[PDB]
Amino acid sequence: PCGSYCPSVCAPACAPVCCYP
Repeated sequence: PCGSYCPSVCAPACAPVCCYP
């Protein structure tokens, strides 16, 4: 999972499209 940078329901990339809307 991410910790802080992304929603880790999108895991396990923690991805710039799930992170930054």
